Amino acid sequence: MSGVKVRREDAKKVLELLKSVGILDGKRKAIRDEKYVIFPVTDTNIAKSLGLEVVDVELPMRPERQIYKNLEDLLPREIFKKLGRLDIVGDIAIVSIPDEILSEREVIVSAIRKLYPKVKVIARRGFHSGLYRIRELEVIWGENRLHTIHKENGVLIKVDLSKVFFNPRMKGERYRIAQLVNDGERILVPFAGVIPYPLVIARFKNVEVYAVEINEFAVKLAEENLELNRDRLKGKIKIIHGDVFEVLPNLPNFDRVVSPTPKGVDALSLTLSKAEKFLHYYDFVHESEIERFRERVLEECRRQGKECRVSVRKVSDYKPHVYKVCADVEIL
RNA sequence: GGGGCGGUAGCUCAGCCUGGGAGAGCACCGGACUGAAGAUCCGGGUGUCGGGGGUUCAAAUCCCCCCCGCCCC
Ligand SMILES: CSC[C@H]1O[C@@H](n2cnc3c(N)ncnc32)[C@H](O)[C@@H]1O
Repeated sequence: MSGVKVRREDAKKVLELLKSVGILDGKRKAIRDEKYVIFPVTDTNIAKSLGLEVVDVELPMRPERQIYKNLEDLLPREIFKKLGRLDIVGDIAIVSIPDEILSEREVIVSAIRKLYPKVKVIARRGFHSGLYRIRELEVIWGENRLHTIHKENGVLIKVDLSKVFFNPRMKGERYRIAQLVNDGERILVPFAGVIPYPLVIARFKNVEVYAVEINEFAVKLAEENLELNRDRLKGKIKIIHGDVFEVLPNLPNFDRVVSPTPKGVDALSLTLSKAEKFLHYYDFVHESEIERFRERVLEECRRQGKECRVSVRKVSDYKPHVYKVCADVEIL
């Protein structure tokens, strides 16, 4: 926290060089006079290193909203070490906190609010469980509500995390499959949830896509999503309500199939039966099993009488030594 | 044509009032971690601030023009 001096016709080069040294303090604004210009600096030693005229002076604090605050920066090392990563969905700020941190948590909510001032609700985060794959959350601050529209990849998505499942992080995957699609194709997505996958797909390609859901409330929300992104989508989507295993025999075949399988569930055979060109099957695999997992996929392809090449990518970290992964049936 | 707003990383966005650090979260990539975990830990910015001009020693920030998306005549 300090500073330096420079003639008005020279100030720029001083700024750029002092920025090369990184000594230029940024948490304070700089005073300008017709005579000279005065800049703040972090360490005066390196300032006399370059010999630039350096007078210790009082320069004004920058507005808070202009300073590069950070979650690490805004918290003590202990409470930061305890707290888990921050995930924002609409205006809901979701964060893992242990109890010991929960006692000292008001500092936490202060830090979150500082980092983002539009987050109207803040909730402690638990684990996924149950048929509907919902996540456990008990609000720590704000309006006692867990439903919002959430902008992602040019798409709007309403959610009530209390009654439905959604995870923003796999948007990358949701984008990645989207550009892998081709226009005019026919794709089926079981275990849709709301429609993050076929919405983000429909936005980017002109495609008919059918979705399957048991969670009736997730069907309600998906129905709501269809209007907003119906104005916004090139493609068209059909939402069928029911169990994947009844619907899949009773529905025709599709070019592509994308199965975000619930954990502990096997739908590889059933999905491979309906897909014509490619299938994307998501499962949870331990690192050693990945290759073996590929073998498994291949085995099913042989039973299906389908000659196809398969590859597998590590979609995300599920647990210690365990990743959520995806397989890409490429049928000939 | 007119005006009201928006165009910053891959997504969602701060920053602009009042000129001087390209940032946040997640994404993405590489590494690590044995019981439950749609996690967690370590490292990395991947950028034509829509474009051009003007002003100033200096523009993401102030001015004009052009392009593109929502809303009003
Ligand atoms: C990762 S989200 C998995 C989604 O699939 C839905 N789901 C789980 N099992 C089935 C099933 N048999 N049929 C249709 N949807 C399902 C759940 O409601 C959840 O939202």
